[PDB]
Amino acid sequence: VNSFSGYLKLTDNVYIKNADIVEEAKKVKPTVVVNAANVYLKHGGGVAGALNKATNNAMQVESDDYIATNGPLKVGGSCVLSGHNLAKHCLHVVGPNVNKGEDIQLLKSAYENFNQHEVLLAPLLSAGIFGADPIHSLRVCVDTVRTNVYLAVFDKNLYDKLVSSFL
Ligand SMILES: OC1(CNc2ncnc3[nH]ccc23)CCCCC1
Ligand SMILES: [Cl-]
Repeated sequence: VNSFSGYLKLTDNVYIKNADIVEEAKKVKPTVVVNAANVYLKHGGGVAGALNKATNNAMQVESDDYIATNGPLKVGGSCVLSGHNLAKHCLHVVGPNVNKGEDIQLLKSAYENFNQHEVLLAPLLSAGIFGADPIHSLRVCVDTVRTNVYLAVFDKNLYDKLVSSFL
């Protein structure tokens, strides 16, 4: 039993809700919140900009030190950093950016990072401002993630579409 409330069960291990991941994080304080990161950990907009704003820019300050030490992430890769006031940890995961010509096959690699964590609050990677179809992101999620994932979908219209077309 966990404290996620109001989620629609989609499969054995995937749950979904129309919500802002920032608000879900502030209410639940999960062990792991997933950020829809880019390779430079520049949290300007979308999920990343919203999460970083909620940390009063502490996420960005920590991220800049991470990059200065380690260099950029790989597309499909991830790193674990602090969750600040939103979660214990933030798993920064880089899905491919369709607008940059990046390989959508890397979306599966991106979701594989979730399997290193027993329970996560997460967005549909590569969707939103990253350019991919959220319906596709959801199918890759369900077919790749084996740990327990709670998805927060920001847009009500797309959520209803994601639910309606699922089975
Ligand atoms: O959910 C997405 C990605 N974008 C966000 N998701 C959750 N919470 C958020 N807070 C700010 C942005 C944001 C991907 C699926 C279709 C709708 C948009
Ligand atoms: Cl977005």
